Amino acid sequence: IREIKAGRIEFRNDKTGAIHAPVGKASFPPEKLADNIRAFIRALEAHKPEGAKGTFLRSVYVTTTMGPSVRINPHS
RNA sequence: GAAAUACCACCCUGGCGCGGCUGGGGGCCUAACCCUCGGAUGGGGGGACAGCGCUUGGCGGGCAGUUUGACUGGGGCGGU
Repeated sequence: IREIKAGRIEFRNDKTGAIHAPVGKASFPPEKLADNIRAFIRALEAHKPEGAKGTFLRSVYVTTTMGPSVRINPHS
């Protein structure tokens, strides 16, 4: 519950195979948004069930609430 | 209410837009090919077909080459 308050963000693919989560604030340092995007990269990557065959992380992006929507290459 | 609603995200059920891949089929030719003409190496009919080469799957006695056991007061049929 502690992390629920200090920083949490969970995972849960919805009906069609997708997840959503907070990985950086708006006015928040760029490098930061980067790092969190990352921690998510990882835990997600881990969750990756062994039932995957091929292009698993199909579409990975950053989009806001009411705003822009652009994919990100969590590689670089 | 099992869900909440703005406007921005991804993902599907379903139909239409367009584009790269490739599956299905319907039309005279034509120059390879075949038959060709009818008295000439030029004309004629057919022509991308089937002839034919190879690889494919399948009918398939017409053919080939084997096999279709031992016991048991014969063999076999009967038993086993």
